[PDB]
Amino acid sequence: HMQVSVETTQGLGRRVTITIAADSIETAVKSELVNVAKKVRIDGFRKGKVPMNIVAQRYGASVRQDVLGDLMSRNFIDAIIKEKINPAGAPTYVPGEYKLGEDFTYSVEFEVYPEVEL
RNA sequence: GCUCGCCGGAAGACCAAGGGUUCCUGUCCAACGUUAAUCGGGGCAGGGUGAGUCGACCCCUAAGGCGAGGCCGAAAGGCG
Repeated sequence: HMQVSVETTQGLGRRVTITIAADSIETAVKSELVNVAKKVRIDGFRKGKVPMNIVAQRYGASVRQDVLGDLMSRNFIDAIIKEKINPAGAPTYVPGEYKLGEDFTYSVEFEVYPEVEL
């Protein structure tokens, strides 16, 4: 579910907002670390036999902010080729209002493609 | 993995002495291994030795060691 909300500041400029669902983002926090919990070389443990308590209490949630950048542009496969609003390549990437286990709201800024004299 | 061979009062399993991480897991192959090595009792990194009742310490003494005073000896020191 996308729920695109688009407002225009003035003319050529444009702001696009992405609202990913509340329970859909942080349900794969487990699904993004079980492919790296079996790869981390913590001192006192074997190769990939680290219990869930130690890895989660150190950076088990501190790597989701790097996946939050991947989920910042994950919805653009359902926003650029399915909703057809064309930005100017790579716009700004500004994080916005995020709550505790809840919805994600932010906005970008660019200019639209001007017309051509064909 | 399947055959073949060898020891079986030992070439098996433990303990004391002595050694002091050689134990286990991941990784590396320059040097070390009488050859090559991906392997090792090798290099590097992390783990691993849980005791009222097993041993030490402890109580008691043998050979013997030391020995308050003491006797003896130029000094050191000897015997007790």
